[PDB]
Amino acid sequence: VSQVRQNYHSDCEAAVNRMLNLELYASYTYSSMYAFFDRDDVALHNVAEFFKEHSHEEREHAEKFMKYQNKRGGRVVLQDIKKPERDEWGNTLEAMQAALQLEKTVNQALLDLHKLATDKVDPHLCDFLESEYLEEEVKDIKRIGDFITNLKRLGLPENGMGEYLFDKHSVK
Amino acid sequence: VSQVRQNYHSDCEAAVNRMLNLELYASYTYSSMYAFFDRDDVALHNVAEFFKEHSHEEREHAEKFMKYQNKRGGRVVLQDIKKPERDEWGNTLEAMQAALQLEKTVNQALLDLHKLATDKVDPHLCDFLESEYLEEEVKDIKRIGDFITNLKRLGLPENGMGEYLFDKHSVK
Amino acid sequence: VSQVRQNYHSDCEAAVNRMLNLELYASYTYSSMYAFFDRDDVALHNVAEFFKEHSHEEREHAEKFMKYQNKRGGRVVLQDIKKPERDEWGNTLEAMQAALQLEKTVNQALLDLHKLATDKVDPHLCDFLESEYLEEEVKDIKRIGDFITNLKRLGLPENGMGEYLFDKHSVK
Amino acid sequence: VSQVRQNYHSDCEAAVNRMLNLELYASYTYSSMYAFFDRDDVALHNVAEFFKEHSHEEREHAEKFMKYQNKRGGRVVLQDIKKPERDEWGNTLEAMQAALQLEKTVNQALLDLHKLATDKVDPHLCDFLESEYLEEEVKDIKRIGDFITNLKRLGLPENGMGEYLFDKHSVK
Ligand SMILES: [Cl-]
Ligand SMILES: [Cl-]
Ligand SMILES: [Cl-]
Ligand SMILES: [Cl-]
Ligand SMILES: [Cl-]
Ligand SMILES: [Cl-]
Ligand SMILES: [Cl-]
Ligand SMILES: [Cl-]
Ligand SMILES: [Cl-]
Ligand SMILES: [Cl-]
Ligand SMILES: [Cl-]
Ligand SMILES: [Cl-]
Ligand SMILES: [Cl-]
Ligand SMILES: [Cl-]
Ligand SMILES: [Co+2]
Ligand SMILES: [Co+2]
Ligand SMILES: [Co+2]
Ligand SMILES: [Co+2]
Ligand SMILES: [Co+2]
Ligand SMILES: [Co+2]
Ligand SMILES: [Co+2]
Ligand SMILES: [Co+2]
Ligand SMILES: [Co+2]
Ligand SMILES: [Co+2]
Ligand SMILES: [Co+2]
Ligand SMILES: [Co+2]
Ligand SMILES: [Co+2]
Ligand SMILES: [Co+2]
Ligand SMILES: [Co+2]
Ligand SMILES: [Co+2]
Ligand SMILES: [Co+2]
Ligand SMILES: [Co+2]
Ligand SMILES: [Co+2]
Ligand SMILES: [Co+2]
Ligand SMILES: [Co+2]
Ligand SMILES: [Co+2]
Ligand SMILES: [Co+2]
Ligand SMILES: [Co+2]
Ligand SMILES: [Co+2]
Ligand SMILES: [Co+2]
Ligand SMILES: [Co+2]
Ligand SMILES: [Co+2]
Ligand SMILES: [Co+2]
Ligand SMILES: [Co+2]
Ligand SMILES: [Mg+2]
Ligand SMILES: [Mg+2]
Ligand SMILES: [Mg+2]
Ligand SMILES: [Mg+2]
Ligand SMILES: [Mg+2]
Ligand SMILES: [Mg+2]
Ligand SMILES: [Mg+2]
Ligand SMILES: [Mg+2]
Ligand SMILES: [Mg+2]
Ligand SMILES: [Mg+2]
Ligand SMILES: [Mg+2]
Ligand SMILES: [Mg+2]
Ligand SMILES: [Mg+2]
Ligand SMILES: [Mg+2]
Ligand SMILES: [Mg+2]
Ligand SMILES: [Mg+2]
Ligand SMILES: [Mg+2]
Ligand SMILES: [Mg+2]
Ligand SMILES: [Mg+2]
Ligand SMILES: [Mg+2]
Repeated sequence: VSQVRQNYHSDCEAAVNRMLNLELYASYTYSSMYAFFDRDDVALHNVAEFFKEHSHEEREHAEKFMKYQNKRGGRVVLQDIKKPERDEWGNTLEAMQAALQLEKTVNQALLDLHKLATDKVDPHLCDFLESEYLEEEVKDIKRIGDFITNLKRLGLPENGMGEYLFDKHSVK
Repeated sequence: VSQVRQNYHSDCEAAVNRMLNLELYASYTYSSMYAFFDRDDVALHNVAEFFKEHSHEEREHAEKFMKYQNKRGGRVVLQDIKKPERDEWGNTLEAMQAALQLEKTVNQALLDLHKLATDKVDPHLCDFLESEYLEEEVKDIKRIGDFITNLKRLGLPENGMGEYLFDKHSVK
Repeated sequence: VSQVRQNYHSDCEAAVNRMLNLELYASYTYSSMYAFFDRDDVALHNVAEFFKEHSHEEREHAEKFMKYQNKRGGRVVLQDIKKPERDEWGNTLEAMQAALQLEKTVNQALLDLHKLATDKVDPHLCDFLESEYLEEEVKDIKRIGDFITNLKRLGLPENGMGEYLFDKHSVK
Repeated sequence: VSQVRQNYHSDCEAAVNRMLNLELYASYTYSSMYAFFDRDDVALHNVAEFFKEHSHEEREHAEKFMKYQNKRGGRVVLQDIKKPERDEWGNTLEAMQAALQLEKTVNQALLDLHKLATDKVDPHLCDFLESEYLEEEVKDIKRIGDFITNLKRLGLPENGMGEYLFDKHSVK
């Protein structure tokens, strides 16, 4: 084993690799949403840019796991980044709903990794998750839920005027 | 077809999607190189950061194709991003050799897309490739080739001192 | 022939004159749109100013062809600038639709001139078109298409509220 | 008991005193390394200064435990600070190896104190360790491991040139 490795369970190392992959997967999904809202027949640029920014953030989430792995003396092992579930995302409401579910998936994985770290008595990994991931997730989930509520209030999916208004006044 | 689409062949649209995927693939390979050189048993941080920067640049290459696709009225279609060919990259020389070959692969794909664009009489796509991709590729290939020459001169792979010296004085 | 003229085909020279005229024609059409949206019974000033700006840009497009002609040793030959197709432009959606079609007409002419330049083996004229015209056209067409999509989403032509909202939040 | 003391187990109080002593011990070891590399027959001043800085940091680690003890209403109890294990440290590689082991010892003690705090249901002490100690330890261990790898690559212990080069280009 690595000269630096101390108190780092094989199962945690593997789970960190799987989490890295899921962050990459989330990033790629958000990229797809960006491209959809930039289509000439969709054309919601502030929405598009929201998703582009999220994609970038998710990729940074992934990079932080790679650095973490090396710091602990684990070994980064990459897998394919699966394409997103959909090719097209309907409208702002459908997309935000999909983002909520994605975030909930990511959050569940983070919470599961925290339970594993707890079980293996790895306080450093617990602290990393709590200090760099769990609160950011809660905030993001809240933001997306708030957006969904407002999209529904605006009459989505049917009310195009409402969709326009959201792009112009929310997504800031 | 899209209201914006004009002089944009289906075959070019598809080839742009495939190129997008290859840029993503290149990005991911460079990320793997970064992680390898950041290992505690490798520990060539300037080398690592070179590859991290390249990864970031390649992802920007990919994003520019997505924007291009939408601007022309094509439709972005994503595929899985295949994991890199290797899990570990040997040493600085082996990695740089692999990067040269990757770049040559990417460049060939760009040149093939330019030939297709030429065949389909798409000057806008030709100009995009020439103005945003082909020269950047030539420069990168030259830089990597120069590095290889210097790594060989330094005695790689056997000469660890030489490898150290490269990390400390080249990769700027 | 001119002392400066080199590799400049008579057919390209003539086509440059015709293109100059079409740019002037486009400019004049946009001026008409400006005046329509400034009417007291139309009164969409941000829309009006969008079209005024476009008119100005198109006139600059024309001037650049005159300079080009002289630089190559061709001779500028002017024709009448035909009045626009319509005297009145309906509403924002109808106008944007007409602008899309105008731009597509202009773009087609530019692409046809590029094919002619290619046929006559005139790389300088190809480069001029690619570097000064073709990308600006793609961007403009995309912008107008995006606007159309949003006008439709807003309920045009029937939804006056939607038209108002567009003038106040798009056309920036 | 102290008027301030709440949820602070006698066993944790004692363990904090023992940890304080170990931080002092680590500091003193690093001072010894500093003095060794400053010898006229060793003369690796950047190496020396690395160890001097570490000594200073370790003493600050100790002071933070004294403050912690008082904040919780425990009582600081000091013991002798044992002299370092060695009087002379061989060379840069041997010293870095000894530092790695020292850090691993300190880290193990911190992790053991965290387990005790967990067992006694003391979240404040857990948080203190996680927020002020555990990550700093991981970073330091990684840094030292990286140095070891590079010293080995440089040919230590035999390659004096390599040792010189390390002092002049690493230890920044
Ligand atoms: Cl371990
Ligand atoms: Cl294990
Ligand atoms: Cl967080
Ligand atoms: Cl409003
Ligand atoms: Cl087409
Ligand atoms: Cl086609
Ligand atoms: Cl380029
Ligand atoms: Cl040197
Ligand atoms: Cl001529
Ligand atoms: Cl001629
Ligand atoms: Cl242009
Ligand atoms: Cl108590
Ligand atoms: Cl007690
Ligand atoms: Cl810390
Ligand atoms: Co469509
Ligand atoms: Co933007
Ligand atoms: Co994430
Ligand atoms: Co990054
Ligand atoms: Co997220
Ligand atoms: Co966030
Ligand atoms: Co408003
Ligand atoms: Co190893
Ligand atoms: Co760095
Ligand atoms: Co690239
Ligand atoms: Co980007
Ligand atoms: Co590249
Ligand atoms: Co480059
Ligand atoms: Co030097
Ligand atoms: Co009237
Ligand atoms: Co005005
Ligand atoms: Co024009
Ligand atoms: Co002018
Ligand atoms: Co125009
Ligand atoms: Co060309
Ligand atoms: Co060019
Ligand atoms: Co324009
Ligand atoms: Co002596
Ligand atoms: Co000094
Ligand atoms: Co310490
Ligand atoms: Co102090
Ligand atoms: Co320490
Ligand atoms: Co905890
Ligand atoms: Co905490
Ligand atoms: Co430190
Ligand atoms: Mg080893
Ligand atoms: Mg394992
Ligand atoms: Mg699949
Ligand atoms: Mg926090
Ligand atoms: Mg909020
Ligand atoms: Mg349509
Ligand atoms: Mg097709
Ligand atoms: Mg495979
Ligand atoms: Mg260039
Ligand atoms: Mg150079
Ligand atoms: Mg003459
Ligand atoms: Mg003639
Ligand atoms: Mg007439
Ligand atoms: Mg250009
Ligand atoms: Mg836009
Ligand atoms: Mg008292
Ligand atoms: Mg006691
Ligand atoms: Mg003794
Ligand atoms: Mg912290
Ligand atoms: Mg470092």
